[PDB]
Amino acid sequence: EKKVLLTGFDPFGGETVNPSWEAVKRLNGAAEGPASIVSEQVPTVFYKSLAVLREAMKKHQPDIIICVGQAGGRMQITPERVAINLNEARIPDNEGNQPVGEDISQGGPAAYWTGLPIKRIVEEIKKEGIPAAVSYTAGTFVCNHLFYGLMDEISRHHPHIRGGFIHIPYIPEQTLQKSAPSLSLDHITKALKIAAVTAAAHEDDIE
Amino acid sequence: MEKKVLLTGFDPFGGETVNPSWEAVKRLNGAAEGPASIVSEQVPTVFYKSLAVLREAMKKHQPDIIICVGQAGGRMQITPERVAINLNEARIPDNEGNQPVGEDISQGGPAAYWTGLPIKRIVEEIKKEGIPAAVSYTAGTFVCNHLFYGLMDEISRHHPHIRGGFIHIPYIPEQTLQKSAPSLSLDHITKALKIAAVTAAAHEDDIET
Amino acid sequence: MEKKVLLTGFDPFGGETVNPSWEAVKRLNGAAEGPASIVSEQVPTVFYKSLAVLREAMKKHQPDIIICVGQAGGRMQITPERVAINLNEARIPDNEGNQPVGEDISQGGPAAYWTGLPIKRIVEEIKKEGIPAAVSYTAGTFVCNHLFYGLMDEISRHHPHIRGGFIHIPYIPEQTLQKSAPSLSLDHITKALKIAAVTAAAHEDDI
Amino acid sequence: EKKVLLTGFDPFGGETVNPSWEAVKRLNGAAEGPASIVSEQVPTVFYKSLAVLREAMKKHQPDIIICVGQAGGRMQITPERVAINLNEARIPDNEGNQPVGEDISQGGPAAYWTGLPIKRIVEEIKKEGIPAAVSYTAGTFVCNHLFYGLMDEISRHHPHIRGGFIHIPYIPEQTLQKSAPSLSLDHITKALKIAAVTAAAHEDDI
Repeated sequence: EKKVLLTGFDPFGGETVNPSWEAVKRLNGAAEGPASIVSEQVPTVFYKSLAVLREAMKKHQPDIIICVGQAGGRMQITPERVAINLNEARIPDNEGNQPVGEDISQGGPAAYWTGLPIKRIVEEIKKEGIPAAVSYTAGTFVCNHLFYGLMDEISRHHPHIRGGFIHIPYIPEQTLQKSAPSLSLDHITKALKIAAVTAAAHEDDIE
Repeated sequence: MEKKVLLTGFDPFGGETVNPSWEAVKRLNGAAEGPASIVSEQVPTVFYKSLAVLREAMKKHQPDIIICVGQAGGRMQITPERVAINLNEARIPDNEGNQPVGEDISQGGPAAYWTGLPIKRIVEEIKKEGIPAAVSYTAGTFVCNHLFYGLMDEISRHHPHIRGGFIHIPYIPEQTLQKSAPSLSLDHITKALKIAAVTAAAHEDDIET
Repeated sequence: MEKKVLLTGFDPFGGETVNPSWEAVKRLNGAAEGPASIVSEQVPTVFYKSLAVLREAMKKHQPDIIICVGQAGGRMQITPERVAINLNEARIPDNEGNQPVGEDISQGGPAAYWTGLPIKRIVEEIKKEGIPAAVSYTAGTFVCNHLFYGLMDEISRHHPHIRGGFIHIPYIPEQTLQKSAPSLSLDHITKALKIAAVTAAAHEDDI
Repeated sequence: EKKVLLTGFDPFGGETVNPSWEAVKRLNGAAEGPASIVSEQVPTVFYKSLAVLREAMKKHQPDIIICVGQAGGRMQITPERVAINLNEARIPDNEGNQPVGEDISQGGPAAYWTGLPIKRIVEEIKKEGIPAAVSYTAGTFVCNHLFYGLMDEISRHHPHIRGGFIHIPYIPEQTLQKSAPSLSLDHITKALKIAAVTAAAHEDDI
């Protein structure tokens, strides 16, 4: 049986909801097949987000970690292939930090690849009738920061963990004033559950 | 005052296997909410025949309100239509091979008909339930606009007391697995159409927002 | 033979410093191209007043063909308009503070007027020159659609011999430096408008 | 005087024109300020593209290398910040190669950063009225392959050379049958020349 830690962020910008936390909160305590899921919220703040993730890692001793974030504008569930060593914020984080041209780990690699079997995950989500695709950029805001920090912590200190990041679209209630694509919270939650079960079931990806 | 609301959705088209406009309205057949009593009928995705089928459904049900529904793939909101235009301009053929170009729907009829539904109220009530919606000012020139214009022409000429109009819906997620595109779940689309029926049943007059 | 073609473009609108619809049509003022003799006049971005200025330009030039031009930011092609609708629905005010909502342009006038230009021919002749173009079925509900409906209404009621219509153009690149959006160069837009004027002067009939 | 080598791609399937090559060809032999420019064409083929680039580098001994490719759908000139070590092709290249899940360099790093002052380049192009922005993904097709292979060569053999990649949008004549954003070939060419001059004038970014 594998313990899967999912994280979601609190609302950022002028938002009042973040579908990443709303979806992962629903899966706290869920178990299916080889997966047992636990969820933790991470603040949308550079540096502090990584400290909170490390605390959740110590609390839960997970085998698999899937950090989730919102990518407004996207139309599919998108597991991320690669995290980059760069904080480049177009807007400030929830405490006002707005780093530009900053390394996340000084002397760390330019990038880290995901440790999750994302092609299998994309296919299992599509099998269930929900759109999904691999993404090759997680941005340069707090989501990519958390993804790079997670892979760095895994590489250096906990290599047994299979970890990675999945971005999700807006939910419909976030698109009432400006037209934008969304996926329902029910579908996003289902996709994240499929991701957790798939990662727990397979260490190895397909081609 | 109870109002009978006729909803229509289209039969299967475009290489698709599911026409979501029908999947959604079929769920509402026989539904009763607020002052709305809803009945649903399927219309073929065929120029000319679609309007004959609509007229037959109108005769069968004697509706007070009519809301014809079709799919506008690519849109990201539920979009009640403001205006129907007197033109069939098909870039691909319909289910029976008809591909009209530059054709009037009603020869000598008006260039356009405005909707008879309180669409600004419908957009606001859908958004109050957390579902995106907006007024659209073009229903295209394919069978959806054809049905809308035909519906308004039949109301104007033969049953002016009927309040009718058209609403387009986006793709549902299952239609966007091979080529990315925006969608809304069938559950949210069905709920939005139910809201539109109840809103039109409850209010003859639109708001001015 | 010769056909007098009146082209219009709009005056500056806030936030902008030059309106490209005018910048392009002004370049064609006095041009003799094929059977077209082109003259250009500027119209204010104001409900009601725009139509009065158009009427004066019609009296002044006695045109045979009238093409009003406006900008539809976000579009990716030159787009001649098929239909004008009898509605002013403004999400922001015009240049003189008018923000009509749910208002008829002509009380008792038809719900719509079709264009009088050979727009399919125009689209094909523009594409023949390597410039993107397509027919549009909505001119919006702001001042552009307003001027289009008013032009067709004035033609129908008072000068039925005139062939009139409306063409929207995209942003120019210089308008897309702070927020990404499609554009076409001022040179390509000017060339497309010249082709439209020549095409309309050479053909009353559409393909 | 800095020798700047620009590359553009050969004709690709469906197109009869590769605008990255049409634009850089115009600049072959151009001299402006501190830049002396030369251009070379590379085939849209995995592995062979890198061989042609290495030969061009041997011939010209450039100080600066800017490889250019087309990213249909974008609406700005986009210098790339990062190349990744992966060939993942959804369509075949011009010689039928369709690599899936393959490293570009076995044992090379997951990514390389660009060596060009791309923020300066973006700003100088916008000063001339042309849209531009930094991109953080060059894709996983032949363009990213050429970019990663370039950075691996620089690391490898000539660390002083400053190199990178810039994607350009479609030109209007490629958007007649299916609508899409574009920039004129003259504006793309001017932007690429600004990039070359900016890179030659400045080793450091802003």
